[PDB]
Amino acid sequence: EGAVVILDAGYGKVIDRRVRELFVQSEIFPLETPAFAIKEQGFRAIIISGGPAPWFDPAIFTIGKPVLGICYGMQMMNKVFGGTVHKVFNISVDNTCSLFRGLQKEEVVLLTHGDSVDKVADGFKVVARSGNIVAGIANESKKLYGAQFHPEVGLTENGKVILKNFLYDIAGCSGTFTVQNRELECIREIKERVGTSKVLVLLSGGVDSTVCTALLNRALNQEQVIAVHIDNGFMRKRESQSVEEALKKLGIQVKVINAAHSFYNGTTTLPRISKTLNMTTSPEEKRKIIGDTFVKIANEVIGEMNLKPEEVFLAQGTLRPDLIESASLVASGKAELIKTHHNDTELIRKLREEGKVIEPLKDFHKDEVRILGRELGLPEELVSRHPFPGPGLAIRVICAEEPYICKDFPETNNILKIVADFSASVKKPHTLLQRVKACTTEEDQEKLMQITSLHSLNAFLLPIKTVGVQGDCRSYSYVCGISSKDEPDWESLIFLARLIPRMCHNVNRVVYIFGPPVKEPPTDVTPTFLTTGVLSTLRQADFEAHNILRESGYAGKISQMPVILTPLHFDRDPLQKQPSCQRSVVIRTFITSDFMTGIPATPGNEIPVEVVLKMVTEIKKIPGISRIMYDLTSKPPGTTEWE
Amino acid sequence: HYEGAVVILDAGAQYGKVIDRRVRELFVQSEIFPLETPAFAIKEQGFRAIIISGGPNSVYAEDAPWFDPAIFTIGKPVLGICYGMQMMNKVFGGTVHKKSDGVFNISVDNTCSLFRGLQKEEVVLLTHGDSVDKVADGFKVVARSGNIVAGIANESKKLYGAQFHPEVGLTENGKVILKNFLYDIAGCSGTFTVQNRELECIREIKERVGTSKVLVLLSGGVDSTVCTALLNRALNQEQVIAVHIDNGFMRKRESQSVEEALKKLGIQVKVINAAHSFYNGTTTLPRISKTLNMTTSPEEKRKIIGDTFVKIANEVIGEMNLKPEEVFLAQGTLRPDLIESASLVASGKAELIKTHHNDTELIRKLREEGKVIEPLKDFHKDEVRILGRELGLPEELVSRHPFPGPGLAIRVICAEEPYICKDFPETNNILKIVADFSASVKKPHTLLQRVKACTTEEDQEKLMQITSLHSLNAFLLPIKTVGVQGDCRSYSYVCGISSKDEPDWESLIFLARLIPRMCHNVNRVVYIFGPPVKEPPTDVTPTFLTTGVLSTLRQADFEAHNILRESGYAGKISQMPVILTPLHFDRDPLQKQPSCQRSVVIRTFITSDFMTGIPATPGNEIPVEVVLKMVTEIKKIPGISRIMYDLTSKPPGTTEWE
Ligand SMILES: O=c1[nH]c(=O)c2[nH+]cn([C@@H]3O[C@H](COP(=O)(O)O)[C@@H](O)[C@H]3O)c2[nH]1
Ligand SMILES: O=c1[nH]c(=O)c2[nH+]cn([C@@H]3O[C@H](COP(=O)(O)O)[C@@H](O)[C@H]3O)c2[nH]1
Repeated sequence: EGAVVILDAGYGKVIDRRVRELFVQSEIFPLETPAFAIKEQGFRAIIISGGPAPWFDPAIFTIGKPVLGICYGMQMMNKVFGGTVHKVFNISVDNTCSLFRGLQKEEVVLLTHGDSVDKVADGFKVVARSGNIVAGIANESKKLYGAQFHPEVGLTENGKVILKNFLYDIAGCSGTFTVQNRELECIREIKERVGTSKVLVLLSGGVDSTVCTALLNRALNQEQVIAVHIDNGFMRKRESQSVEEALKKLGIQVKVINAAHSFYNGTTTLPRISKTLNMTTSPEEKRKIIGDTFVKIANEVIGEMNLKPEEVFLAQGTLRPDLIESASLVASGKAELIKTHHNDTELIRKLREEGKVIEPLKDFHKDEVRILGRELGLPEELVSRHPFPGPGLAIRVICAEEPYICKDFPETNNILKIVADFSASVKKPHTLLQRVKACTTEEDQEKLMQITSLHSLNAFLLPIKTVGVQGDCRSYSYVCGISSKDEPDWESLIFLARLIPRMCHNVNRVVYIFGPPVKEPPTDVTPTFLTTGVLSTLRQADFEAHNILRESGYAGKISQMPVILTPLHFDRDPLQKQPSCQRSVVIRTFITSDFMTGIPATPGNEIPVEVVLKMVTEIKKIPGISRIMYDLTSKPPGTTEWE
Repeated sequence: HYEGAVVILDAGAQYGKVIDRRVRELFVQSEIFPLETPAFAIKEQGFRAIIISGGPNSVYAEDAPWFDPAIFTIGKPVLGICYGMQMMNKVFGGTVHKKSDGVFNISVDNTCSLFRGLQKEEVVLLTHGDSVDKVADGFKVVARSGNIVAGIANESKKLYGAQFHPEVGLTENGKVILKNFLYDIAGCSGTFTVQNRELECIREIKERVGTSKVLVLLSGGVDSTVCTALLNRALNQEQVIAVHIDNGFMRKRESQSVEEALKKLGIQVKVINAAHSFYNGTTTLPRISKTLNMTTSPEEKRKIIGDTFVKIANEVIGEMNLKPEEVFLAQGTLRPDLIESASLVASGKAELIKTHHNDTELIRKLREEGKVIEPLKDFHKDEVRILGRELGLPEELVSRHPFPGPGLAIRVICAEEPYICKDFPETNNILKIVADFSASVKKPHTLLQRVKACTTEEDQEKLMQITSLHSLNAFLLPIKTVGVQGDCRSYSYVCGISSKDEPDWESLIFLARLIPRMCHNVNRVVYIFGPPVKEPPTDVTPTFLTTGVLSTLRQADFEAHNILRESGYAGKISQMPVILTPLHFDRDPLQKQPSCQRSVVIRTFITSDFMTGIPATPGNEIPVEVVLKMVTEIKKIPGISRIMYDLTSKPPGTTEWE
């Protein structure tokens, strides 16, 4: 009703995105959708696409609605009207055709391989040509248009113009499907669902949660929205306070629960009884404890608020909510805590089973949430923040009592010494060099020759466990460190960072260590747990790196940047027998679309060397810091986080 | 040592590998080197030409990586792409505009050597960075996009720059451009073919191996087979010892047709019939495991199979009295590693010999002594097949889809008990509402409100249409299957869907994506062929890795694959697991008939890399009628209740069901 239906035979998502970017509402339907169903719903126009015969209602062409056939859609269109078939380019277009007004006679388009029109359907006219291949057809009086190319991609340079001609000129869509209007529709639906009931929101301090809170407050009375922040003791420096301050500025008050002590001393049942969080080393155990503790506290706090419990809603900032979550997913990463089953969480269980859990942001994409936040009056600084994980800094401290050394340790280090000193090592061949040779490509070997002669590198295992993905599985295994005598050549390090995990599948990460060469890598660890002093050190480190990044103008160039503390104290004379007391900081830059794959930022490339070095300079000053390191690993085998 | 060869200096990490691929497709040898490689090294190595690339970044950046400007002056032809052109212009005293990336139609100077054979107008991928103001002296502008300089040339020193990427397909005639540079300009002859690479590879095998024997463990897969043929072609008949251990989990007569094809080419294969050894195989738990033919757990299946294989392999080397000190082991692996991950062994494809096993001393020694070689390491997947043909292997043999080490063992869902957790009834109620959405919406209750609250407006709309046009049932099946959610593997429910009417495939595929988004306790969604399933089973047919169960699946797998092959669409799918499930449908619940029949799943899969992928949609990548023939045919096999079609993509699914 003012909208446009997309029927795909395979592109639907892409057309959906382009139509949305042009401020028209776009629902995708299955190809078999009948025309009466489309007429009943009041769609203004129909878009039909598909790759290089499935059941469709030919009435989609006959019911008097404008139709755009892209590719297969164009073929269907032609076939339905009698036409036949036989058997990136600069094509010719007839800019008098409604679809093509305001284009040049010549257009760059993405043409896909497959069938091509022979007899052009009666009442239709050819309106685009690529050599002889018919690239466009049109019946103006029936407002049916076929294009062989895909205007919905960016590789078709003026595809946005074509789509505009279809939606506005031909179909008469007015361009009112904006974030502003969707926000107002969203407010109306919130008013309608909630009525006079109170709404509790569990505000974590992240972007989605804050916009959700601001949206709920905008939709409802001031007295109807209760924002509750449970501080788990693992949040960054000053960023709890500034979220409260921003929401306060908008007339929204936030109830803060200072629950740090209950998280630090958190303990739970394991799939047996866990250690307290402040004595745990296991990342899986950290997540369960924190997950289980948060929910117990949330459930209690809801209890304490003396609300009529059949007039309470619980609202979340989740963009992709689920009915049932898996505990497997809770154990390993991001997950909806309130959607999994727990003990001592009756109130939450009741809200869930009563249909009182709402996700107002479910109809918005991630970029839209930001625009939504600006519109609701939140500062741009706040809405542009990088994601920050629920368990916060807890998964950013590598905790250990003992060094991580398995029986493969000595061999792997021998392999690594060869890799780092490859050009020299080739001049004194031994058994293990031959194994390296037998497992690496001629091209890789040759590139290794150059790299290791142009620079003096050391490579070695660090006695710590980090998470990584090997095939379908998460795995905990070694970090490999590289240091150099002179300034680092970044691209060469990136290369080693890919090469080493390929050679040694027991290596999950390759990092670069800043400063002088590491002649004697530690074989011991600084004892490290989630204690208030350790968290204090990391908070200051994380703060400095993030401020430096932000002040530099480059914060938007990276998706995320975990800053990690490791139990490693470097540069002790081994014949001095001095104990391991200091810790070391990793900078883990990450660039990604979807967080399934991604790359570090290469300094000199997406981020300036100077910015990175300034981080190193500043963090070194923090008391208790041995070395700074830079994570060079891609995902896979890396992951964004270190645990 | 590199005459006839070209060197690629990549300032970044992106374009080096693409240029390398393109150059190799042009039959020229290509080496990727660091940007900072000195001119004299390039000179002494013998390279015929240099290609330099990198991205939009400024060469005037305080960051700009170091390079040896004498690379431009050693007298070898140079093609600079984007960053490379920017470097080139800077070196020879040009400048960039003070002020400040799609696909444009640009103009090109026909007479410049780089552009011979092209029309003046050309479509290219133009990058977005710095643009040439003062063109370096001795250079002429040879390509233009509006006012922007897009190409430069110095013909006398054979130096060419382009502001676009001819190495990408989206530069329509980028191949012609690279051809002009490698052939017309640099004078490469195009000797770097699979044929000549094979001859070089043979020379290298003779050299490393001498008169020593080479053992190869022939798995039956393409890589293993090509490797075996390769080694035979390089050495004597007496030198190559090919051993095929039959693990009992192979497909119908494909460890015969691989022995036969190799014998016909003069290659003898010692076959070890070890099926029974695997069936009753056992291993330590990561305590003794159960026997393979009594195991339900896929981790145990893999470890048992993996451990047994290496133990027998070691046993065979022993009985031949082959000393590791005078013998080699060869693997068909494309991407070998020195050290294998112990996790990967237990969960999927891995090099079994590059991990420590107990009681495998001869294999350990072969690895430790550097006697494991990988002939195929310098070839890509597409080249392996070409190589196999050139070695005289049959097209049907080099063309086979991958088939996992543990074979059919991970394609039988083994069970004694139904898989049922506390979430079972709740999940079934959710699925009932999903399947019956438009009718459920007409009579709304609390659970419906939970469904609307977790679904997008769009998905609800799409779901309204679907569930009014067809009458569908949806329900959990009481079995476990592997799935990947985010970073992690999971073992959880399969959801089933049946319909009164003919299946609408795109609707089912939508449902297949929706249901796992709503219910993260669900790893897969299948379509069950035939009449509606009114009363889903809550019991399972007890099922283990036993000879009769294997006989049945082997037959189902055979039929499915034959139909696929004889219809011509075999090459359109990447892999087709056929899976046996412990499920007996259509028993009248008010009668207490025991579960004794089983059901077959067709799992079509399409992928580039096996990290993500999709099922084939019947009527899309594969004809409906071909799928329906598998259904008709497989149903005839004794003991088979229903046929199912896997609708799940990866993620949340995986290729295999275990
Ligand atoms: O809320 C969260 N709870 C968690 O336990 C968790 N673990 C990882 N992450 C975030 O998810 C994204 C992917 O992280 P990985 O690449 O390490 O899997 C990145 O954005 C990570 O920060 C989490 N978020
Ligand atoms: O040699 C193997 N041993 C195994 O244990 C194994 N498990 C999966 N596969 C194959 O690997 C690819 C990925 O499948 P998944 O999506 O199930 O991980 C698919 O091609 C699978 O056939 C295996 N191969």
